[PDB]
Amino acid sequence: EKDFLPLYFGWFLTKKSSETLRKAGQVFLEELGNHKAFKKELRHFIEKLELVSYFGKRPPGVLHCTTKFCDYGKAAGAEEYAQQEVVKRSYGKAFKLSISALFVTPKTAGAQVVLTDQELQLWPSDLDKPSASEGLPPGSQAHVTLGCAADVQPVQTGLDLLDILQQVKGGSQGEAVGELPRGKLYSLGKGRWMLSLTKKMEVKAIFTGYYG
Ligand SMILES: Nc1ncnc2c1ncn2[C@@H]1O[C@H](CO)[C@@H](O)[C@H]1OP(=O)(O)O
Ligand SMILES: [Cl-]
Repeated sequence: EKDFLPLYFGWFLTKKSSETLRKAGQVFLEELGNHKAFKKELRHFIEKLELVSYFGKRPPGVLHCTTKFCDYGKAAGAEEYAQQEVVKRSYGKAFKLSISALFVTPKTAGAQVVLTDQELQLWPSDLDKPSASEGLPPGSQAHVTLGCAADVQPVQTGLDLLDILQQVKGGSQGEAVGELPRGKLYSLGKGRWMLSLTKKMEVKAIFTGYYG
């Protein structure tokens, strides 16, 4: 009989790295909601809005950077991803993930992950809406979800990041609207915001499979 697959594969941050990022994420949301530029534009996003409340679904376990959602084999391309030599070799192995930005949209809040070439070997080739189908390099939408609005799915986060990076690719980033302690704040319109970190945040994570 066939072995079924994980619910998903990905890099699971260590306890310390997950907590560090979770805290940084929450501080960004607090700082962003307090920011004059954010308060000004509040009409294109949805007394002040507490974004920690707004993103009212948060990952309950450790934070992670998903590679391939498999749904135990039920997802397209799951078996082909899982049988890869590099996935088997990397299973249980520790990696460093670099985070270059934090972002918010009306649907999601996340961290942008900039994968190394080694790590891109674990990035699936068969994603719906791959980076390449928008002229972005593969794995450009790698992320760690920090929170979701109530009616949103965690998947949305990668789509939101791709849309943000499409825009930044058009150079439509705009002058920074603010200088937060850990970087420059950009208003991308339509309720989309990016904090571009002065120093990339490195987190430690283990590549493996989650079954729930
Ligand atoms: N097509 C899909 N359907 C469900 N979850 C997906 C998915 N693609 C990626 N994921 C990720 O798999 C995990 C379980 O649902 C979530 O963390 C989720 O989003 P995330 O990577 O943005 O957090
Ligand atoms: Cl891709």
